[PDB]
Amino acid sequence: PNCYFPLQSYGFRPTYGVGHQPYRVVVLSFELLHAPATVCGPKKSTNL
Amino acid sequence: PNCYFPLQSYGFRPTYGVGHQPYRVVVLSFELLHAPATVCGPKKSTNL
Repeated sequence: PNCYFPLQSYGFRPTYGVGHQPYRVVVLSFELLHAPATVCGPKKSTNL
Repeated sequence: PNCYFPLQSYGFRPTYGVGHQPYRVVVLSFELLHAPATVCGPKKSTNL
């Protein structure tokens, strides 16, 4: 008491309610500004 | 595998959490534009 270990555990078992199941979350962050883009969609490159 | 039915079930039993219970949802769509009014509120017709 008064001395708490800062981080608590996400204990996960195959039996929880929807509010407690281990949701696998990933985030994708892009930088859509003016600079050579190394990442692009699968669109084909037509002629010029 | 790799051959999935597009559609699955709302398996409903009397005992789930509130997050899974069979809620009955009905939505009402209105078109509030200048056109002959066919559906109106219960307001009475007063004299002219």
